[PDB]
Amino acid sequence: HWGYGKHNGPEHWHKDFPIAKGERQSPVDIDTHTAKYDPSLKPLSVSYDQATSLRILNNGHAFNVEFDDSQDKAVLKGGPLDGTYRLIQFHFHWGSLDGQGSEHTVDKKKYAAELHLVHWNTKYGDFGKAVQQPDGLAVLGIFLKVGSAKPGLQKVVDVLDSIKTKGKSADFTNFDPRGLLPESLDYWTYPGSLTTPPLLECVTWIVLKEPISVSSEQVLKFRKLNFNGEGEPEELMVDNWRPAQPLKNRQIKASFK
Ligand SMILES: [Zn+2]
Repeated sequence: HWGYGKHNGPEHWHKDFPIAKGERQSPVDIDTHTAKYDPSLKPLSVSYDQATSLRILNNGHAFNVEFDDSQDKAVLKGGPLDGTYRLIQFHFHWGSLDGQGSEHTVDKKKYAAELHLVHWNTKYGDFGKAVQQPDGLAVLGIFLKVGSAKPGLQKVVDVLDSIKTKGKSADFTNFDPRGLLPESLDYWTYPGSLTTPPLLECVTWIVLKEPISVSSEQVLKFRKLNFNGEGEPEELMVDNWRPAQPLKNRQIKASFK
């Protein structure tokens, strides 16, 4: 029964998930001045040409676009990563207003939303095993600002009416996640966690410097989703973001000067 309400939101999670107060929690504020350029970081390799999207699901906290991860079809390699990480799903976090919604912040700036492309390390065989390992996941985080529309997002926006409430799913084949990537793959990276319960400390975060732009109409459609099930009282799915957590004994590295 965790969520984003007054009574069950991020400040309460630690009671069921004590790792909430752990040493490598996410998100964090990215202080651009203090991040260190690491000239030995490699370019990211994003290989999404063979991606197979399957379905979109409202899970009561966000919506997930799920992929076939039973073969190396859509993978992330390079950068800070050793080995091959398969895309399993992406989802967003967003606000009730354009001035909030992201999980990571940049010099304390909040974006309207944040996209998370979630990948797991193939050496661990499946996602459930990967989340038990300190190098199990790689999450590509991309900020959204409101401005021009993102054409490559529109297919997602259009299906949202069919998954308004918790537990609803819809077929979602042939969606190309390359259409959600900014021009530049410059990034920050640090070791962290899932940003929802169970908050496991299994993620290498790769946060892109360059935001993508989406339109006010597109983000409005996100805000018409519901946290609740059909036939339950309507609560808009907004402000499904965890705030910045203490950096503790971590250094954020930059791939760029
Ligand atoms: Zn997320």
